[PDB]
Amino acid sequence: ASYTVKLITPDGESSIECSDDTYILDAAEEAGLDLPYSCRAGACSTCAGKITAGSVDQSDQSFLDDDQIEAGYVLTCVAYPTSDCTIETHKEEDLY
Repeated sequence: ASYTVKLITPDGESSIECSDDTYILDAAEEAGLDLPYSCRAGACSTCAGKITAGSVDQSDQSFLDDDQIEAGYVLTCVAYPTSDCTIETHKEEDLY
């Protein structure tokens, strides 16, 4: 399955295709976007984004708390799309 991922960045929106077995950060990088990351392992907030439509599988995430997850926050470095989705990027600074 190929999903359309609309990335809402501080500098503009860009829609990319992302396979069901590709992490959203990896898809973004292949498409030529420059999204933030550090550990690439689900254990920080550098790569945080926020889902505003659709769904992901981020079962390997181990930084976000349940309230953050229920608000739509996602660790892009470990999140596979499970539908077409819309994700706001560069959201680390919105976390508290």
